[PDB]
Amino acid sequence: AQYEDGKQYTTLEKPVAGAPQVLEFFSFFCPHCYQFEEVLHISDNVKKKLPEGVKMTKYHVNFMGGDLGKDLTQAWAVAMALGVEDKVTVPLFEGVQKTQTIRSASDIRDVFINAGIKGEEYDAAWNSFVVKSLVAQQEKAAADVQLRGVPAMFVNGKYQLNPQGMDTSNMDVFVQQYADTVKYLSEK
Repeated sequence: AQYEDGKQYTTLEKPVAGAPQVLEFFSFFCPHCYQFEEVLHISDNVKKKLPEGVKMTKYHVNFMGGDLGKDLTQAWAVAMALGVEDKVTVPLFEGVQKTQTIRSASDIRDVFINAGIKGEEYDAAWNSFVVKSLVAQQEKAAADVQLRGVPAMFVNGKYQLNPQGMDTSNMDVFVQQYADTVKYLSEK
């Protein structure tokens, strides 16, 4: 068959009830995540082929970069609470992986200041209980699927994308197959 369990996707033996419909995990320390977002633009091309009625969720993970890793997961919660994901994602990736100017929670904050978010607003978000629960959501979701690596994408708590089983000669063609797989899986 064209789409096969064990080749373009794997089925979770231990399904997760009530999961987001499309769920993406990444880390700003994650080199392949840097590719997915900055070069391949995976999240975007997936969104563009998702049907009627399907929202996309993206969460940060703790298990890379130690202390900064956790800080970055709290910062991503802030980004989610303020709705500024599209404004900080690129400078956060580049500050961590390209220029290496992000070395502390303070440097993370700087990226949000430069992106135009008020410090007063960032600090209140950072310290608020709504962010803490948003931090907890991110962790619970990663835990539910026993997540040990990123990037990763899950569809309806059922299926995990398996990009290893896709041609990578042309980037554009990998991206669309990936996107097409997500759409297929979604219509399942």
